[PDB]
Amino acid sequence: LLRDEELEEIKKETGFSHSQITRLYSRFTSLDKGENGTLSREDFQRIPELAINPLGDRIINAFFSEGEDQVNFRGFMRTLAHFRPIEEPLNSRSNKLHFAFRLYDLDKDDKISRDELLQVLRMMVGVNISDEQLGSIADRTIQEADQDGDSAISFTEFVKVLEKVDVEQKMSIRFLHKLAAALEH
Ligand SMILES: [Ca+2]
Ligand SMILES: [Ca+2]
Repeated sequence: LLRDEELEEIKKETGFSHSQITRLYSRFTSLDKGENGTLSREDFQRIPELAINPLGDRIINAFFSEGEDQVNFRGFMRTLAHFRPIEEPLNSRSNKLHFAFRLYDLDKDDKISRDELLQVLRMMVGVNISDEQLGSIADRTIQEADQDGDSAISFTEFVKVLEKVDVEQKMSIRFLHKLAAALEH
């Protein structure tokens, strides 16, 4: 059972209401198959909405900090705070875009390489996008973001290229809004 001081601190750290947090704890609780107060990666497969998504494994893996194979409710709620609709909080443009950047930056060297970009594109596009056109999408996308000529995208570049775009209305970002709502509801 979630203690009230725990609930008040989450509320302040994350921006979820008392009510939202209570609902998410119950979802946390139903997902905890080992009844040990934490979730493993495999536990996240019982969120089929997440798991079936093309970036599912990546989104899930992102709940786990380096070295750790179990996430607690606090860790869980902190990650979800990145997914909240805007309305520096954890759902700020920067924090939210950093979560997204992290989906692409598989080796965590803080740059998206051409290959890393290709791997996400291959996961997301439809049946009729050719390997050739994949190369051109990856190259143009790098071209548009790259301002220091390393042919890789840094976080600043990733953010810059979206500086005057409404991130909040992007489909992938709206997935995250939807996910957080469905976990709660
Ligand atoms: Ca990288
Ligand atoms: Ca660059």
